[PDB]
Amino acid sequence: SSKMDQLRPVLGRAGVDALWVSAPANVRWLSGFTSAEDGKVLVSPDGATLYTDARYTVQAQEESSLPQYIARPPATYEHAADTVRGLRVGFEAESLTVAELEDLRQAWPNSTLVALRGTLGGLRAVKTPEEIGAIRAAQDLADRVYTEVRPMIRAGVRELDVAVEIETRLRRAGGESAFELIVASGPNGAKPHGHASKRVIEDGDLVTIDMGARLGGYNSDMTRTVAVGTPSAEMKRVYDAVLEAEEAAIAAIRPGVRAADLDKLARDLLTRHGLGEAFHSLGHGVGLEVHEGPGLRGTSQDVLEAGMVITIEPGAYLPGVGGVRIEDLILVTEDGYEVLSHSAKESV
Amino acid sequence: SSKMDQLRPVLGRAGVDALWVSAPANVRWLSGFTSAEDGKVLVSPDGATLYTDARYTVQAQEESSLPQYIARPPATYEHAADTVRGLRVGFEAESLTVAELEDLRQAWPNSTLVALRGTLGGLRAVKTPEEIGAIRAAQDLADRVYTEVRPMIRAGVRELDVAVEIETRLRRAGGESAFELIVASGPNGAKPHGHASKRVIEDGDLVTIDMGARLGGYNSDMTRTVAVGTPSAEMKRVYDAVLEAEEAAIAAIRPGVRAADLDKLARDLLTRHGLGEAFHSLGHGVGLEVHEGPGLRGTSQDVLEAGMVITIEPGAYLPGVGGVRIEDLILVTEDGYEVLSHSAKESV
Ligand SMILES: [Zn+2]
Ligand SMILES: [Zn+2]
Ligand SMILES: [Zn+2]
Ligand SMILES: [Zn+2]
Repeated sequence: SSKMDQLRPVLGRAGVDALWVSAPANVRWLSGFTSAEDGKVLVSPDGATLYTDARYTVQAQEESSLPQYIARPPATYEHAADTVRGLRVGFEAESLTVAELEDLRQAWPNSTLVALRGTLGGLRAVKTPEEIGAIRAAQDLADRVYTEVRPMIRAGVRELDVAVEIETRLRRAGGESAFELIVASGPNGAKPHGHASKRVIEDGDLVTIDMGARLGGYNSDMTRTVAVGTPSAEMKRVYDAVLEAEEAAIAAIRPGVRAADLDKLARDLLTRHGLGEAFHSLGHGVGLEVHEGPGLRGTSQDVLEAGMVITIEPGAYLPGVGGVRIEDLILVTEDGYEVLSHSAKESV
Repeated sequence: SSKMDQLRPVLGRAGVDALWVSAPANVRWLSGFTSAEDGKVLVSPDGATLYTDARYTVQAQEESSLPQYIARPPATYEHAADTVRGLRVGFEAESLTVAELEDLRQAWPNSTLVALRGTLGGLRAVKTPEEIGAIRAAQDLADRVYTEVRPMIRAGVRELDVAVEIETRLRRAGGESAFELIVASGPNGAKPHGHASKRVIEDGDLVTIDMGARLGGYNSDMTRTVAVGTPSAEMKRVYDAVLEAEEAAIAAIRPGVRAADLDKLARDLLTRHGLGEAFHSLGHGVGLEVHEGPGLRGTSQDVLEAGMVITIEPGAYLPGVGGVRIEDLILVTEDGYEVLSHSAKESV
């Protein structure tokens, strides 16, 4: 199935005739345009057009699989107006600002603007072989940088300096850090989104490193926890249980498995090991964004299929004491899975 | 004048009784909360309240000058509903997503939601002595890092590696790069927003370095152009004219000067030196955001006053050949100006 043929049935079930595409990830997904913050796409009964300005004329001609209309707003959607006369036009209500919607409403007085909220969640969940290649390249960069920086994670080093070393190397390679880096040591490990602080790593700490590369527009995401010196018996028990949970959830990945059931497997296991209040979401899709569909929460209705790329990231957090998360990036295959993130997972 | 007493007359002239504050910069400006992406503020006839969730209970108690209501959405604006019954409630239409507006409309069925578009532009233009202190600290960091990295800007070095060296040092100091770094060498100097590429700097190039630090939530912004070796006679003429324009526009800064008239001074001067098609905006306010009010375009109606912090950044760009921009960060004083960015401006 082409990407447009994935989208149009969704729009039909949403009760709209057209879609104004404003989320940069979906502009790029549909058209191939890589400066998508400055493009928009109109999907309509007449076909699909990329709108961008004359700074991008050559780039858009080289990249876009869609015909182009070159202008700045508001000429872009005034030119579009004829195409959407009398139509129900969906828009991405979680992306579009009210001011932008007002502009469209003024431009399209004979259309009905229809808010789509979660409607396109998971639109991009199944990746093509080309997209998987770009995700592999990003994760391979992240693994290389993690391997290079790992020896530097020792007593006396600040969390922040570890983060600087990772960022430095990702940038020099032509990528960048995919999200604000987490290097969470000692009691900072109890913070699931504890961005690298000035705390000095000390003997006896666990250190949680959550990192990804964005490279060529595609993202990776992994987490490792390592010991500096000898951790407490309690923190070793926590680490072992989190690793056990991660390995069990990964081992259930296959087409047709329910995301919510993966979450249940991990929470039952953590509960069995005394951490039934310590762990939230088990993971998320990764692609043009770090966090995208599917979602691995207990309430999720998502169902995995081959070609999706997700994370599995159980964690347990003891406030004031410590915490552990271990996370891998997984490709769903036709009869199981492939782990894309290859950095070592150590004993503690 | 307190910040709230700057805001309320604006709201009165906008025809609203209250304001739902969603832009992180304005949440922080009004309340002092530093994790403002996860706070919101309701300004109303009853006073003003910061809304944030229980992850931030202690932080918000320590930081906020405003009473707090602790909950997640949608409890936050359902709790707010009683306060806005029968009122015209403004919201920030350039910040708020349509989905967020729909949520407010459902929560506040007996209020009238009123879109404010450019209404709050320049709300934060006049800085307090405390805010000026934070901007000085950010620019002082940027100047230190620029001085450290300057010798590394030589033939054989990639644009990207210069950017990495700046970023590395800003991060290790506890700040970060304020915006995607521009290191634009040779023909890349014709690109006003040419992010640092893999191009190798060579003898005979000019190199334009546009950088800022974000530190403690406040931003800086400057640009220097330097010669590596001997530039062409033409590129030297361009450099000298841009410096002349920057120094003339800066010298006109004072309370009461019109932003548009500063722009005219710079464009007339560039025109007199043969660059009347080569140069756009002359500059912008800087504070909690890199680009904020006032605006120094030919159409601007802004009028400078003491305590504003702006940039002056004339440039001339020759596609396929080269380009020059020179930019300084300026405090408006009671009878003139003070240049906050102190890095050397060199001859070429
Ligand atoms: Zn993740
Ligand atoms: Zn992660
Ligand atoms: Zn600037
Ligand atoms: Zn600048």
